[PDB]
Amino acid sequence: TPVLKVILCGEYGVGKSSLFRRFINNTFVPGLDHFEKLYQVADKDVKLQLWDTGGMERIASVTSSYYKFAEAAILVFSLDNASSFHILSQHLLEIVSYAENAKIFLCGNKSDLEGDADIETFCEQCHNLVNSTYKTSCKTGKGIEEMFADIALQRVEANRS
Ligand SMILES: Nc1nc2c(ncn2[C@@H]2O[C@H](COP(=O)(O)OP(=O)(O)O)[C@@H](O)[C@H]2O)c(=O)[nH]1
Ligand SMILES: [Mg+2]
Ligand SMILES: [Mg+2]
Ligand SMILES: [Mg+2]
Repeated sequence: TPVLKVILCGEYGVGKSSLFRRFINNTFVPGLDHFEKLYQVADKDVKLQLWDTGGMERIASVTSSYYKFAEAAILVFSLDNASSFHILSQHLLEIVSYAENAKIFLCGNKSDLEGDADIETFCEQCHNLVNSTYKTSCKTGKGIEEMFADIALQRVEANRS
């Protein structure tokens, strides 16, 4: 079964490590850089290899090997902080530079602390670079399992086409 690499991108403090923890175990706490999980979508089984930055985005020392050979990139931003959504342009630039033809997904984390703005992605990038957007909350787990399931489904469908 194929192994598809999914990287977590975004600024420091949006909830990338919390999403990574939720992936490994459905846990929230107020290890390794990558974790593999097996999904079956219809006929095809795929192993999603989710990567976390390891806190290296705090010193802006995310190496180019983090983006290389990435089948997908999840741009995570906090729904209560509008700067985290504005700063995604640099991360998308690095992704495209080191891994073109990569599926870009958008994650709006901390949906329990928004009630800020960022209600419209407003075509952050064109030519349908964004495959789909998601609103998650690592504290309550809302929309996380659905997000990863839909990501696996979309990339199985894309690799079959
Ligand atoms: N309420 C709420 N808090 C969150 C959520 N995700 C993360 N946090 C909080 O944000 C803090 C830092 O998040 P962190 O995992 O370090 O994000 P990262 O460093 O960007 O990967 C943690 O202490 C969490 O308690 C969420 O979905 N909802
Ligand atoms: Mg982190
Ligand atoms: Mg970085
Ligand atoms: Mg800031």
